[PDB]
Amino acid sequence: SRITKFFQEQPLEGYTLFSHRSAPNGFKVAIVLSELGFHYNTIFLDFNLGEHRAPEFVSVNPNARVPALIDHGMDNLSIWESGAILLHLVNKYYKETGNPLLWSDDLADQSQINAWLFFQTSGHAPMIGQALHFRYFHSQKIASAVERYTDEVRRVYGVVEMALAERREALVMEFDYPVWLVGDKLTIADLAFVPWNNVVDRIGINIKIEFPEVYKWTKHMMRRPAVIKALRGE
Amino acid sequence: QPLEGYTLFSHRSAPNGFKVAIVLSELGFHYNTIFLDFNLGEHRAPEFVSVNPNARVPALIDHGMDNLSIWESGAILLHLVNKYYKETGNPLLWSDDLADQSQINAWLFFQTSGHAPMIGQALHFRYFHSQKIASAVERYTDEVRRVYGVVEMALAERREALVMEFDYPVWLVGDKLTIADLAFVPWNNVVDRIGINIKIEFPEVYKWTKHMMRRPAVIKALR
Ligand SMILES: CCCCCCSC[C@H](NC(=O)CC[C@H]([NH3+])C(=O)O)C(=O)NCC(=O)O
Ligand SMILES: N[C@@H](CCC(=O)N[C@@H](CS)C(=O)NCC(=O)O)C(=O)O
Repeated sequence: SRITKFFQEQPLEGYTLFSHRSAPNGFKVAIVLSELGFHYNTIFLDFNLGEHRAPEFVSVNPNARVPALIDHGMDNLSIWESGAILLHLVNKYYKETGNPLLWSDDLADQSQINAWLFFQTSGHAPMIGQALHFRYFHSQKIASAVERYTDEVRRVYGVVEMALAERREALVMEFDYPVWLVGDKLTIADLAFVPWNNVVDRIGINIKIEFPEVYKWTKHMMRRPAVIKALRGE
Repeated sequence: QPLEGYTLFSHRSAPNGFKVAIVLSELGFHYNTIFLDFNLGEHRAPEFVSVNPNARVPALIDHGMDNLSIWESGAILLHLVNKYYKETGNPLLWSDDLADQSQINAWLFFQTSGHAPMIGQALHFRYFHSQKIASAVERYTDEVRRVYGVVEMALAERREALVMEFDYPVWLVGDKLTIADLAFVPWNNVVDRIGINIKIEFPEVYKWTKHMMRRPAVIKALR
């Protein structure tokens, strides 16, 4: 059944990405796969058709959510949770080339990158998701719930904004030059937010004017080829 | 600030904080805990924000590494196991196998982003929101139960494989206790606050938690 069929005709090389057209978390992985130069195909599951129920899938991700990545080169190794997939990809790239692209070979920087990465996947993403749920998909309207989560999303961007502003000032103590969260270079730490930054408007957040720094940062990332490519569907 | 050891910034009721205490004492690392009084706003003090930009606990200062600061319980555990392993050559609560590390990371991210937050939201609507709203409560309590189902199904599959090769301890990854299992511990003990009876609703999870709650380092940390 499309899914069962795929699992009977998998490739020996590359990666297969399970995602959704409205899954920022899914595009997050596509972005990273793109940036790292990994060849992949994407399967956009249809939950309404019950594809996530497909036992073959629940084997790839016991959670039955997207994204999930099968690393075909490593004996169809399976990885679920966008953050685990991210750490796996950069680790693999670094060990195959000696170049920590979007990562770092130094433990200290890695822990900072992980700090941000966990913060985005467990503090930014979930809060944005709850704001969308109550403002649009809940069985009834609860304004206090929508405000709670909407405020937290703002609070979180406050944190990022402040970190980007400081990284900026430091460079001044040597105006539109790219500034980043860790090691003054682009990392998965930065990339992990791009996808979500593009949907926060839907809960009333206007990055352009609410968070000057965040805006310039998300704009620098959004102009990246790999980022536009991934976002288009390549 | 010491030149050796670790300073753990937590809060007496933060399960994420004890998650760090547990891993820390389990790996034999020496540490002192600094319980923040959120009433005074010590988590928002500029002194503490320089450590955790998010202004929340847990936060950890690694004195041996020039007072390197780590925030986010997930990032902290990865740092501690990576550090313990680079020092001893023994992947305690971790793994030398990359495929297993990815799996350990999977569960870890799942717990920190799909378990702890949901449990936290159930608590909020059942006890702290400006108004009682059943649907909001049911939403998160159901999701917390859906998650325990995932864990349950995995421990059951793990026990099945064991039996081939019985209250023997089974684990999420590599048939050895890892930070993936310990991550759920602190929270496992509080789901009773939202109506989930682990013993009854999730048998395997129950045994799995007994084993962790019984461990020495765990007890020492849970104080
Ligand atoms: C921006 C839109 C609103 C929020 C949706 C988030 S993307 C799709 C969602 N996936 C996730 O939430 C993944 C979370 C997981 N913690 C990860 O980081 O991989 C899913 O599969 N769906 C859950 C389900 O179908 O039950
Ligand atoms: N870094 C942790 C954060 C855990 C967390 O949010 N802990 C709560 C304690 S229950 C906290 O700091 N609360 C302070 C507040 O809400 O102001 C994680 O996301 O894994």
